[PDB]
Amino acid sequence: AEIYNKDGNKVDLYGKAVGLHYFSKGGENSYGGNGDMTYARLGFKGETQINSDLTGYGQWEYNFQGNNSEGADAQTGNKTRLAFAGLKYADVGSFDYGRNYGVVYDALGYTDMLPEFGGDTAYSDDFFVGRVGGVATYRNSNFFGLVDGLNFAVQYLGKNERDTARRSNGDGVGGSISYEYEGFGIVGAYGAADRTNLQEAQPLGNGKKAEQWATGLKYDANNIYLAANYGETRNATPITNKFTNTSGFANKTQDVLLVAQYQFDFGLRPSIAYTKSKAKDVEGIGDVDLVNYFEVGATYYFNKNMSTYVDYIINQIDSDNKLGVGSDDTVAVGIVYQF
Amino acid sequence: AEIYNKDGNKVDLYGKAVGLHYFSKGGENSYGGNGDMTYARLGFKGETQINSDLTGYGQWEYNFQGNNSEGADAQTGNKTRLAFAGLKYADVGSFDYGRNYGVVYDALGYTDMLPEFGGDTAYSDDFFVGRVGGVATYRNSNFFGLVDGLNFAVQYLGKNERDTARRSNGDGVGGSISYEYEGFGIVGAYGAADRTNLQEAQPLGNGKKAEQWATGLKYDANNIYLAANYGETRNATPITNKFTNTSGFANKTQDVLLVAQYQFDFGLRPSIAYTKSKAKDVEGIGDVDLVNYFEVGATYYFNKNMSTYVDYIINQIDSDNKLGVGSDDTVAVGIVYQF
Amino acid sequence: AEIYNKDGNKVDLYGKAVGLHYFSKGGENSYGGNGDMTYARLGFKGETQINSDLTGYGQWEYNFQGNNSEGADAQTGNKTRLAFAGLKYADVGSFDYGRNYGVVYDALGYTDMLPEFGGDTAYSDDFFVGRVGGVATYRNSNFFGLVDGLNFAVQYLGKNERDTARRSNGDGVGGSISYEYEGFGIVGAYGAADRTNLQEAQPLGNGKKAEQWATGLKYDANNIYLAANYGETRNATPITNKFTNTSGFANKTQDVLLVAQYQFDFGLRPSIAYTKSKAKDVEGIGDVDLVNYFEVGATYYFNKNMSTYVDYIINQIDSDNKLGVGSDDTVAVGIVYQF
Ligand SMILES: [Br-]
Ligand SMILES: [Br-]
Ligand SMILES: [Br-]
Ligand SMILES: [Br-]
Ligand SMILES: [Br-]
Ligand SMILES: [Br-]
Ligand SMILES: [Br-]
Ligand SMILES: [Br-]
Ligand SMILES: [Br-]
Repeated sequence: AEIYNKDGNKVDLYGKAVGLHYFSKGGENSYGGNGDMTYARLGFKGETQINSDLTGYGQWEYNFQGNNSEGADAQTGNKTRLAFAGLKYADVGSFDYGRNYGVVYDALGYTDMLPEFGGDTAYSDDFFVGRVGGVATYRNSNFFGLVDGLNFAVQYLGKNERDTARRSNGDGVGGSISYEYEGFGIVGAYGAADRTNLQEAQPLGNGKKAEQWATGLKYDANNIYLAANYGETRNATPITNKFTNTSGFANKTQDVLLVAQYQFDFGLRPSIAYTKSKAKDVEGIGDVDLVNYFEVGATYYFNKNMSTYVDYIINQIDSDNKLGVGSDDTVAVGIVYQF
Repeated sequence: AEIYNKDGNKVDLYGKAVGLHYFSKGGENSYGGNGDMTYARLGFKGETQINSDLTGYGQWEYNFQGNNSEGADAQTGNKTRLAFAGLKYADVGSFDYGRNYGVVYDALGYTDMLPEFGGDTAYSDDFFVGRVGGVATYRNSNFFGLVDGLNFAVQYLGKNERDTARRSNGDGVGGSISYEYEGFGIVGAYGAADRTNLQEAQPLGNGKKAEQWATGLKYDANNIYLAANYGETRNATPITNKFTNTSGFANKTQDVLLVAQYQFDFGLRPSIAYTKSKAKDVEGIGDVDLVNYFEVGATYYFNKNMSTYVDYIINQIDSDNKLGVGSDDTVAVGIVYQF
Repeated sequence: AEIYNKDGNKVDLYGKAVGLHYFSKGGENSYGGNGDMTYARLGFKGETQINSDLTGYGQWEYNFQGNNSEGADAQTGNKTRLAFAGLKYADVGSFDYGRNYGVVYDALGYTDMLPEFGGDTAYSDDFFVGRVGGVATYRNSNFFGLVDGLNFAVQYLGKNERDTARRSNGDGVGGSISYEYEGFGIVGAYGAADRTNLQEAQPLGNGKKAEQWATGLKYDANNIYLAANYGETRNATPITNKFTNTSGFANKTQDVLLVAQYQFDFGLRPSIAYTKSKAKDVEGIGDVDLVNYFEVGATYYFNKNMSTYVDYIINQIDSDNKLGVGSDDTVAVGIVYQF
């Protein structure tokens, strides 16, 4: 909630407390796991009027896990999700630097709209598909003011030489283009980047460059939300083989995600969805699925501050998946206070 | 401090900075330890009017330790203490889920009122006696509106299969009942829960179920505060033997806690107390004390934002306690800014 | 931003999001390193009117690193920087206890004014030169009201027996005196403290007492800022030898730091600086430099909420420094949103 506007600056300290429990059969061979998954968020989002053609802004957001004891495990799952600052200059564009959303998420955002799950391909610290560190992002709305509805972005991703290959990346460049009109939206995004010597020393994966792309289509108007994403990747999508205790990236994946939702006046928002990501040319296994489910779920909004929800993952992953991916369904039930 | 009310929601971001030092003789064989114990708290507490019969609410609260260097020990003692959200429906009751106070703390709260120490039996992540993860809590004030002063609660505790037996728990159920009138209060609470295979593989403890109960009596009115708790436990109270480098739970404990306090108009709040928890049927030791002291202490309130305090623990634990429990007294001196 | 004043208390929750990147040649043999260094800060600062001669106050401030993945490295560089509470009584002085600035920083503060780097001798958890835990600090402005411009302080540092010698300290006492008038300022500060048995078991260092002192001169007025610090140390300044994989403290250091800055009306603030700390009588090496550079940098302030900056470290450290200290220059470029 905007707790502060004076002079020319408004600051919004914000958060949520999310009482959350997953129900699976027993969580080891499941999709989401089983048990308490309670967490909270806290952040600030700020914007200052420097002059009439120029604003400056910043954002930070942290995740606190609520499902750890107060002993030595207390920090498990705690992390900063965003931290960046930027300037936006009238007709010219915005420029921000920090930990932000990777630019292909401009497409994956179309379907990442389920109450609890969804967005399975938007991995954190995975080049351009999710949140990631060290990106410079330029964004332009309405093509310099000359074409209403036509937007684009470019993003420079700095090398992050980390101790895990899963969380590292080389230097890279990505971009996105979107056009909206009378409720319809279409988007494409693509990015490529160098892979580190660590990522390459691993078994799964082969190549010195990583590539991700996705297109998105969506209808959003008259209480209806429909959206579809299609995407591929090379040497980008992290994957593990749990039988040989093995890990790396899938040389190839192709991905589809569909979502349909309606929002009633009284506050019920039903959702259905479908998602499948299939890895290909995986060293030692061949073609294999990483994600494959239908979803049914719903969110009840009491108001802008309070919601409850249920999310049910009908998992079509099969019982002999050669990487060991989980076969059982998961339900999540949620109660959220936010401000 | 309420930093935000608008529409129908009020949010209180809150905290304290607590300059705190313990004085013992040398801290190894003491009650509280010796040295700097500075810390801060930060949280939000929120409540939204959904309609005239229904409110939604949430709370989060974190502890930052102020007595760690800025190097690799910097996270020591940092943790989320609370994180939950709920709804409260008029005459019907409240329901919240998340990390919250266990329901037998509804009784132990009577005596957990000392400036620095006290509440020795309200262990964190120990079934129903302190803060704990994965509880669903229902609470009813004034018996549906039909009996002023008569309150009750029930709590469902979900299994937390953690890597330490100290911080794990099985599934369980607990409850409390209280009646207050013209300044007097009486309360009882009880809970039981399954113990994990980890808790059971340990030496101290025997049984596949954990049980805790306590009653409370208190007088609170005319600047006087008097309160008394009595409690027992089986396979619930965590305990260590420091000679054999051994740990587990005490098959039995019985506990007493008494407190007397007066609050002067000018801001001095003197306190005296007594506490003893005795473990029984402990494998290899027999009956032994875990806690045994008198306390004298006082808090000076300058106003609702500033206090200072001293707390002195006259430790009756004896010099040959067979678990090694500390024999020396501890003094704490404190300076607190809070908002 | 002051988000809260009512009754007699005002609370300022505050922070910044700092998009930050370092450019060195390749970061291993450099001054600052290379890559993303994004971070955020968050804190509260509060002050309550207890009466007309007495205020109470508190402060907490945390650092969140923005350059870590969301996996297991997520906590790297996260820490509390300050946490203390105190009272200030009219003409008599202030007294605070907690994690605060060590008192010789009252002198080193004169030159710690560069956009990104600078203040190389104000080490964290290093007795009196930087931030440190367990200090009681008394401060007096204007000599009890009797001498405008003449200020002083005394600080008691409690032993911190930590697991690293780098972050530990013995008991100690330090102080500072300053006089300002018509834009000029002069300051001296000194402190000494016992060293732990851990600090002494290390190779580099010899002695059971640690000592730090510095004087400061500064001119600050008419948009001009000039300042100079001189300082020495014994058994205080932490140092590593990277060839023998060795660490400890330098028995002796002498240090100089100079800064010149001008602030234009339109918001450009150019800076130049020079810094050299030379360690002496180092076991096995003799006399050697720890820090030696010129700096050129500038900060552009759009307003009180937004800035950008560049900081360039022309490193005079030489290519065969016997401890291995880095020889290459570093540039930092920064974009800061703050409130
Ligand atoms: Br937690
Ligand atoms: Br992820
Ligand atoms: Br990051
Ligand atoms: Br700390
Ligand atoms: Br505890
Ligand atoms: Br928890
Ligand atoms: Br980060
Ligand atoms: Br440091
Ligand atoms: Br500290």
